[PDB]
Amino acid sequence: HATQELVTLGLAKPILIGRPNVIEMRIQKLGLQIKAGVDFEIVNNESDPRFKEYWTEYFQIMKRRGVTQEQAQRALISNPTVIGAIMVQRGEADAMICGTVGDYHEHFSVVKNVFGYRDGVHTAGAMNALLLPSGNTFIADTYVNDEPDAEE
Amino acid sequence: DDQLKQSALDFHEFPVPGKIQVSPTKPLATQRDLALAYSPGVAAPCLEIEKDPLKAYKYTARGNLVAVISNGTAVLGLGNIGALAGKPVMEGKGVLFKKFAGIDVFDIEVDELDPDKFIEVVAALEPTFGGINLEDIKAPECFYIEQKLRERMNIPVFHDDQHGTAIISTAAILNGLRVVEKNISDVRMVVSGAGAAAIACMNLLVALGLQKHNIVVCDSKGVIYQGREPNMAETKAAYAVVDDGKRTLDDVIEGADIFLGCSGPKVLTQEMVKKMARAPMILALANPEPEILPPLAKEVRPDAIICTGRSDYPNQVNNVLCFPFIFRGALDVGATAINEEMKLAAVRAIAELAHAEQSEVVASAYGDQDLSFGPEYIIPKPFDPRLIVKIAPAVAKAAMESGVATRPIADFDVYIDKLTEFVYKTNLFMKPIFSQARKAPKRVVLPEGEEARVLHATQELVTLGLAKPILIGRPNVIEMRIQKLGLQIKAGVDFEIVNNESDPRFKEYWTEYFQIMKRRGVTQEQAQRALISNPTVIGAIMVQRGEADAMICGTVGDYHEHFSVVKNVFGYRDGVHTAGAMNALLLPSGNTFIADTYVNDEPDAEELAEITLMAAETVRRFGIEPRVALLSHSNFGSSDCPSSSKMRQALELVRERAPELMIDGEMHGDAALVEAIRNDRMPDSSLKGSANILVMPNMEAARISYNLLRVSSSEGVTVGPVLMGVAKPVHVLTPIASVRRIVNMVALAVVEAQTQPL
Amino acid sequence: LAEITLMAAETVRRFGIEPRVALLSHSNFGSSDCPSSSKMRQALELVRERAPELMIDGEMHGDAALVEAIRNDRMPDSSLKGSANILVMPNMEAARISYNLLRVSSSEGVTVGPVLMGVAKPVHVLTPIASVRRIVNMVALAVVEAQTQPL
Ligand SMILES: NC(=O)c1ccc[n+]([C@@H]2O[C@H](COP(=O)([O-])OP(=O)(O)OC[C@H]3O[C@@H](n4cnc5c(N)ncnc54)[C@H](OP(=O)(O)O)[C@@H]3O)[C@@H](O)[C@H]2O)c1
Ligand SMILES: [Mg+2]
Repeated sequence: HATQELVTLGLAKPILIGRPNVIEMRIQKLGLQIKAGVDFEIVNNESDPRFKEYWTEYFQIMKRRGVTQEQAQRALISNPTVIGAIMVQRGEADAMICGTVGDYHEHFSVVKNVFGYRDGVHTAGAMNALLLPSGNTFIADTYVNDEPDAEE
Repeated sequence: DDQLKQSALDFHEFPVPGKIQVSPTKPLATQRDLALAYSPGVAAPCLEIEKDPLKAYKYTARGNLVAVISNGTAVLGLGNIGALAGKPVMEGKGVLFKKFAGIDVFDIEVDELDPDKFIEVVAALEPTFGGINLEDIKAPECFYIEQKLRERMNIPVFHDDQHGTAIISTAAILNGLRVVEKNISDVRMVVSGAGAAAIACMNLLVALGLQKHNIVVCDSKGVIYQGREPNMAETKAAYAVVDDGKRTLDDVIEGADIFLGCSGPKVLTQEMVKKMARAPMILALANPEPEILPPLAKEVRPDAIICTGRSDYPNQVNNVLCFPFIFRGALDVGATAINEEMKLAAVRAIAELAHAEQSEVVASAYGDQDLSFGPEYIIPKPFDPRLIVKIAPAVAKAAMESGVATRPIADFDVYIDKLTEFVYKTNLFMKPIFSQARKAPKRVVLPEGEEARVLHATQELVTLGLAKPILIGRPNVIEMRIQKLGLQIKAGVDFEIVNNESDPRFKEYWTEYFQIMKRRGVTQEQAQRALISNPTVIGAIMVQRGEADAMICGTVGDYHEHFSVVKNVFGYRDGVHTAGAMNALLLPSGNTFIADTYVNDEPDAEELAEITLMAAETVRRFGIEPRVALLSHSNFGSSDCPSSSKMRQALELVRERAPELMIDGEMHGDAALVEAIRNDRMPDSSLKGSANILVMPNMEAARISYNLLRVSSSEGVTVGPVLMGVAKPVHVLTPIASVRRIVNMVALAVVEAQTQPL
Repeated sequence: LAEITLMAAETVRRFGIEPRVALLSHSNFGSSDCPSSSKMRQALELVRERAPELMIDGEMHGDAALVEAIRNDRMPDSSLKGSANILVMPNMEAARISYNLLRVSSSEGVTVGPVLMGVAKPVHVLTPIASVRRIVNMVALAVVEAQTQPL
C-alpha cells in the first residue's frame, strides 16, 4: 500500500525485495494498480543475478565478525535486510526502509554492521515524534541504546 | 555394485600411501635422539644382540613383528595375482593384525613362486622376523611349503589358515558336541571340498581324542575313501573307510554328526540333512554362499547347530578370532615353533568363552548383545574384549606345557593385567550402535537437506539401512544436487523430502511454534517466517509433534543458533537442569570424552556435576566403564582460584549423587591420562588407569583442548558433539563435520530414539 | 597478551624458527562476543601495531590454527600461512590443560619448557616432574641466554 502511495505521489522509486510471484498475487488481491518494472523494481531474494557479488561483499564486511562464506550466502537469500543494506552500500539504491517485520535490533545490527556510524559520531539513536497539546514533541533514543552514558 | 565396488575402490591411501607407516615409536626430534638411533649409541644394542642372540626380540621388532610372508598365490580369497600385485589384500590382512591385537606386520612379499625356492627365500628372511605369518601360499603347495618351512627356523613358523582356523574350528566342534550332549568318541563326520583350509582341519579335529576311522574326506571327485582310487590319496587314507559301494554323497551320510568343510559352492541338500542322525551339526564354512542355506534347512529341521564363517550370523570364524591372538600367545611367549598343543589349548579357550561369556561392561543401552550359549551360539562373536585375554594366554600356557618356548611368562596375574590394560585402550563401541540401529530404523530429520555432506550421509544411511531420512529443503535443488553428486537416492523411494516452503502442514507448524514461543519474544508473523526460513525449527517441530523420531542439525550456522531452538522446543530432560556436549577422541590411552565443549561457557559446580553424571551415563551406554577426571590448572588443591574450588565442589556433588562412579580431581591432564604421574601425586586416588571422561572448568579450555588434540593426537572420528540433557533425541553438529561424522551421529540418534525418545 | 606474544615470537625467532602466531579462542574469527574473544582481538590489534612484520592471526580455533585447509575455508585471506607454531591462549587454565593433554597424547620428545620470558636475568623455573633431559636442555638454554648480556 505504501508503495502504491509513493508511486502515486511520485516521492520515491521503490525497489521491492521478495518473491515476484507472491508480490504480484498479493498486489492483485489487494486491488493495487502498480506493476513490476513499470512503477517499482523487484529484487528477487532468490535467483538474484547479483548474488555472487552481494554475499562476497557481505563476507568481506563480516568475515572477522562471526560470519562465514556459507553464512554470508545464506543471509543474502534469507535476510532481505542484508540484501537491501548491501544494495544501498554498493550504490544501486539510495535509502532503505526496513523493520516492518521482526525485532528492531535484528535490522539495526545489520544496518550498523554494513553502513557503520557517521563521521565524528560513535553512537546511534532513534527519535520518535508525537503531536502533543504543546506541539510537536520528539523523544530521543527510544530503540537503540538501552542504558546510554553521558557521552552517548 | 558401485555402492560397494566404488566405495571400496575409494581406499584410504590418499594422505599417505599404505596402511602401515614404518615410523619411530621413539622420539626422534633431537640430535641426541638421532645419534642414539643411527650414530654411536645405536652400535651398543646391535653389539649386545651379537654377543648373545637372546636380545633379538628385546631391542628391536621381531618381538611383536610377524611378517605375513607371501608369494601372492592365494591372496585371502583372490588367488595367484602375485607377490607385489597382492599388496592391496596383503595390507588388508596385515591391517587387521595391528588394529585388533597390535601386531606389527612387515608386508614383505616373496617374488619366488616355486614350491622349493620360496622356502629358501623365506628362510633367508627369517632373522628379520620373530614369527612368520605364512599366507597366500596356495594349494597344494601350501601344505608342502608349510611342511618344509616348519622344520628350518628356530622361531614360530605358524602358517595362516592351513594351521589357522583349526583352532576356531575345533573349538566350535568342542562346544557343539557340548550343545547336543554327545561325545567325541562316537561322532561321525562328512568333509567336502578338500581345499587349502579344509583338508588340514580334521587333522586337528582328530587331536581332541578322535578316532581316524570316523572321518570321511571328500573332494570334487566324489568321495575319498580307501578302495575308490587304486592309488590311495595321501593324508586322507588314514580316515578312509572300507569300500561299501557308496558312490554318491547323498547316501554316505548314514546318520553322521559333523560337516566340517572349508570349500566353495554347495554340496549338501535338505534330504541329506534329513538322513543325518538326531541333532545334526552342519558346519558349512563356505564364505561366498553357505552350503546349506541355513534358513531353509532350519525350516526343514529344527534344533540345527549350523556354523558359518560370515559375520552376518553368530559363531563367525575370522582370523581376528585367534590369529593375532595366537601370535599374541606365540610371539609373546618366546616359542621356537607352534606345536599341536598350541593349536589345541587355544581350542579350549575360545570354546570355553562361548559358554562362559558374561558382563564385560555390556552396553547399558545401545548394542543389543543378547548372547546366550545354545544352538545359535557356539563360539564368540568375531570381536571381543576378552577374545585376547583368554586365547593368547591359552597359547602361552600351551607353550610352557609343550616346553618349546624361550621366554616363559611369569605369574599370569601381571600378564592378564597388561593384556586387560591393552584391552581398555582399543574399543569399537560404534559397531554395536550400528548393529542396533540397523535392526530398528527410525525417522531422522536432516534440516540441511541441500548440503552435499548431508546428501552423501543420506546415501550411506539408506545403503546401510540405519535410518529413514527426512530431508528438509527445496525438492528441486535437492534433486539437481543429487544428480550432480552422482548419488542413487530418490525422493519418496529412499528418503522423504519436506519442502520448507509450500509445506501442507505449515499452518499447524507455525501455530505450535508460536504457542511454544509466544511469551518468549516470537510473534505469530515471526513464527510464520521461522517455519519457512529456519529448517531447524521445522525439524524440531516435526520431532516434537511425533512425525519424526530424531534430528541431526548444525551442519550450517553457529552451534547455539540451533541449540537455542532445540532447547526452546524440546526443553530439558526430566530431573535435569543443564545441557552439555560431549566430544570423543581416540587417544593413545583409548577412547576419551571431553565434556561440555559447546553449550555452557562457564558452568558452575551444580552444572558441572550434572554434566559429569550425564557424560558418565552416556559413556556407560557406549559399553565403556566411565573413569572421570575433573581437569584444572591446579593439581589437587595447588591453586585456590574460583575455578579449582568449583571443580572440587563439583567433585563432592558427584560423589554425593553417584557413589559408584569412579571419579577424581581436580588434577592436571597428564595426571588424568597417565597413571604413573597420578600415583606419584595421589597414591590413594579413586581413579584407576587412564581417565576416559575429561570434565573441563570452562568451554574455552574444553574447546581448545579438543580442537588441538583432534588435529594433533587422534586416529578417527566416532561421535561428537553428543548433546546430553535435552528432552528429545537431537544432536547439533558443526559446519566442518564430515560425512562419516554425520552418519555416526545419525546412527546414535536412531539408537537413542529406540529408547523412549523423550 | 600482546607483550607475551611479542616475547614468545622473539624467543622462537632466536631458536631459528620463523614465528607463526595464532591467538586461540573458542570463537572462530568473531563467532562469540565473550570478553575473552574481545580480549584476544584487542591483543591481535596491539601486536599488529607493535610488530607489523610478525605473522599472526586470530582469534581462531586450534584446528584452524594447526591445519591450513580449515583456515583457508574459514579465512581465505588470513595473514597466517601454514601451521602456527606459537599458540597464545586466553587464560592459564586453557593453556595448561591443552599442553598437559597434548604432551602425554600427541608429542614425541622433550626440548624446552617452561621458558620464562620477561625477567631481567636468565632464570628458568621448572616443574617437579621435569626429567633429567629437560633439566639439561633448560640449563643449556640458560647458559646460551647468559652469553647474551644476562640482564
Ligand atoms: N575364514 C574364512 O571364512 C575362510 C578362509 C579361507 C577360505 N575360505 C573359503 O574357502 C574357499 C577357498 O579357500 P582356500 O584357499 O582355503 O581353498 P582353495 O585353495 O581355493 O580350494 C578350494 C577347493 O574347493 C574345491 N572345489 C571347487 N569347486 C568345487 C565344486 N564345484 N565342488 C566341489 N569342490 C569344489 C576344489 O577342490 P579340487 O581341487 O579337487 O577341485 C578346491 O581345491 C572359498 O570359498 C573361501 O571363501 C573361508
Ligand atoms: Mg589369506
